[PDB]
Amino acid sequence: TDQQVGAKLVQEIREGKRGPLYAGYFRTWHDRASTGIDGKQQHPENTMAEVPKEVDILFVFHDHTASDSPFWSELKDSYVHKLHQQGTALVQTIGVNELNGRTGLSKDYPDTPEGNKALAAAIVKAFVTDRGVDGLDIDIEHEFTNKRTPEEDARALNVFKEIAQLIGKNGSDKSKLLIMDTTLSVENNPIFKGIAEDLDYLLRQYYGSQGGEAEVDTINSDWNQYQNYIDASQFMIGFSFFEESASKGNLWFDVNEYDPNNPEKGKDIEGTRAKKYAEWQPSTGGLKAGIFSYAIDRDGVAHVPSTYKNRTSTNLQRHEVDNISHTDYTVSRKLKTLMTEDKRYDVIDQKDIPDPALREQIIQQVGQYKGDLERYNKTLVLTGDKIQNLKGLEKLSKLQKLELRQLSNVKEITPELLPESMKKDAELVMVGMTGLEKLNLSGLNRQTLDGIDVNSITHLTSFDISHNSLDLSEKSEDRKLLMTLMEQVSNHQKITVKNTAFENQKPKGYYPQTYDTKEGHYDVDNAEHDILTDFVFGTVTKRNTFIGDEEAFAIYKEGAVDGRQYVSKDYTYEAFRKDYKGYKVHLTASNLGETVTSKVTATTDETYLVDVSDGEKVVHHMKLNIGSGAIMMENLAKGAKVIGTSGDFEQAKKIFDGEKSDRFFTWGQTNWIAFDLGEINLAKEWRLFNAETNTEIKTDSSLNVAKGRLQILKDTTIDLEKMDIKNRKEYLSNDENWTDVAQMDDAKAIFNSKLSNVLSRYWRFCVDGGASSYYPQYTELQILGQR
Ligand SMILES: [Ca+2]
Repeated sequence: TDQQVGAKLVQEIREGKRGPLYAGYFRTWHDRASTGIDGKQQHPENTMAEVPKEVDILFVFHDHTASDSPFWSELKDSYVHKLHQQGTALVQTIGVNELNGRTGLSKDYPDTPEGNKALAAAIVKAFVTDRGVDGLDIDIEHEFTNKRTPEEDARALNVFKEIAQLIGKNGSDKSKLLIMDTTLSVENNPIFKGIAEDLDYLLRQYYGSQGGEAEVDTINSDWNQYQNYIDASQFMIGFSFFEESASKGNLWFDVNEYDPNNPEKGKDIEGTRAKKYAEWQPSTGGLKAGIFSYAIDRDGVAHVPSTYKNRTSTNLQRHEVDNISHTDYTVSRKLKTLMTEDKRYDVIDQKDIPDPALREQIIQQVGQYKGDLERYNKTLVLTGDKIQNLKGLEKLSKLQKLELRQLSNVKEITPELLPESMKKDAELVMVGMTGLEKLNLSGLNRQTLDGIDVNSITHLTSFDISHNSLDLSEKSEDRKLLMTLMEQVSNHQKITVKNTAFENQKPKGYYPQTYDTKEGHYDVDNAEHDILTDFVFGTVTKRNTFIGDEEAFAIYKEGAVDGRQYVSKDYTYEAFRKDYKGYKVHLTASNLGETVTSKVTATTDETYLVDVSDGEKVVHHMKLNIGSGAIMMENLAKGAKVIGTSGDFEQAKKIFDGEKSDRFFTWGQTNWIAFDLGEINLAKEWRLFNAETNTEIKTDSSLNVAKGRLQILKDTTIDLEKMDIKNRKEYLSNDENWTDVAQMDDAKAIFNSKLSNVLSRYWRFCVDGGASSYYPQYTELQILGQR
């Protein structure tokens, strides 16, 4: 039957037995069996039956064909049969709107777990099972007018995962393909991220130029992201043939332009983007799966000339290439043989990897093709007693982790059996290397000997870990492992500088993860001190060996093992040390005033809270005393209850929260807020954050308060819970009931001044005028003191 031929075909594609693929989108209304809603045939010139063997997968791209057209029968009972005989699979294409509630069967089903599971079944039955084809393809493009809701995308993904339980690799019916095609980068494609593991292929349309001098920038940029979700052998890129009467916005120039001097110019692939795409390969991961064309029915038609690039549906500029004509699929076949002749898809053979057991495990993990070797960039795990030689492993030059497990019969590890990425900090794990006799890692800039099981290298006769970046100082763990290596050599041979090389190390420097001083101190010497130089300084090696200054580095360079000095002679402190380029120091004085400076001048008793930042995070926090210090003040006002104001009562309370993300002003040049601190405590200073302090809206200094008065309630005995709202407000507005404690007369961003040990529970702040004509604003008010 052609259900068992279909299954056999799909299983040979999914397991990668056809090399590079070529696929095509056939527009149903350009098949001669297609009829419109009228019942009239649309175009007799072409047919899917004629699609050659070189096309590996044919995508049914449906539009204009009516549902009662003879085409659907011709597809199911004739076309699929003929194409299966030459090894070609049929895949049905549907848009994502059939999945998210906007079109077709998705309007008839609720957005619930059982509803979406019934929708999935109805889709697989209507678009795969009943059409006779071998798989489904979901089209997810950008929606220019009327974007998709997060609820529609969350639905499309849930339906997609239920389809993937029915068909595809992770489905009940493994005989069908499950494909996605898209125009969306990973960042903009939540459905892809959720459905990737269940995909056979991702077909990413790249019609027209994609930026840069090679016209392929967006392809490389996107593969850099896509590679974290799918394998290269699942990635296909697409070009478009020239659609008839295509307008501006749909003119890609992916094939050659019309030539009046050469009618066959359209089927010449030299110079075309189609050819560039056939040749393009990923930088990482592996080799791609192949390429596909849109509108394969237009294969070989020359593209409309560049001078037509501006035609619209309103501004017709019809050309001879707008005609419909029969195609012999010449461009398709040339591009397919161009890809199968690509000598990068030759299988890895004994010439590349001589050891058969090594070659089996590389092929299992890296892929089949010679071109997969220089691209693979993940992990390789080599095990067992059958591997004798590691020749050929230097071809995996982008490997990120090499893991050697129980390689009992491997006698040699040398830098020329190792990938190039071992020189740029790739991980290397070795366990149970009981047969290893030569261990040469020279010149690979290795920062650690971590992961090398030195205890099990029991047959070692020589090693060379010279010219690396190792810390071999007394307390370093790498010196302990160096020692074991030297003892394993001693069992078999007299130690020599040649057979235990470890000199010329150049260990790189790092920032310490912490700093010792939680509490610093200066005397009151009337001098400037640098907080960075005194407390937050120095560098560490990878094994956390501290070096404080240039002299400590000089002592480090003279470290030796058995009188053999291991650090390179011309390695300089400037090269090892960390400059502290981005570093800033955030100080909070005892009156809660904030400044950003590394320098302090020790003139009086004071306490700072210090927060050091590197430009991103806080790296250190300490307290610093000058002299006897000073007790850290509290903001008495924080959370003060507002008891009355000339402005809006709910705007007023936002000058007593934590933030500067708000503003209080009135319809005028003057206002007052009166507030209650709860209890009565002792107040030594006040601080006002003016208008230009504002964090939610950039405010210029013309809106600043210029004159103002902070005040306490004259009567200490007064109880104002007794008088009622109308009297209370009039009482709190009468200025003869308050005494000036502080007077502002300058429009500074932050205004601070001292009080004379004010003990009061009721307060009022009056704005008496602004910096300009505009209504003066301010964001936060602070009364500073104890308890
Ligand atoms: Ca505030």
